[PDB]
Amino acid sequence: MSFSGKYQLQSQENFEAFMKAIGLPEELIQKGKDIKGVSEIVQNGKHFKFTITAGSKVIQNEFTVGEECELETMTGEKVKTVVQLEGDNKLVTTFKNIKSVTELNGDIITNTMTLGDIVFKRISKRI
Repeated sequence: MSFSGKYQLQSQENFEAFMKAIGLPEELIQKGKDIKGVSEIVQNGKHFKFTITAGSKVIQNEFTVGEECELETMTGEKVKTVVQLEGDNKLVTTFKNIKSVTELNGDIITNTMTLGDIVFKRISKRI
């Protein structure tokens, strides 16, 4: 299943709480909370390049599924982990007490990051 494309953020939930619990500066949280930008996925076989607009920052990350990767987090911190496919439409990984699920259903990509009882959910639509 092709994940490739550009996706417009439509709605999200718990941006503020989630950014607070990972330690993002309050200034950046205020500036970033209502920015609904475009994120992009470039897939090539098992390799993925993610360019993610989140608040006032754009972060680039890549990985090959199944292989270990180094990911840059929102605070800038770097973490070792691995990303796996769960089925044909779901990308799942974990780091820094966070479980992340990225599911693509047609033109809608749902991203759910759970940290404690905070569920940071982002819904985006293919453009």
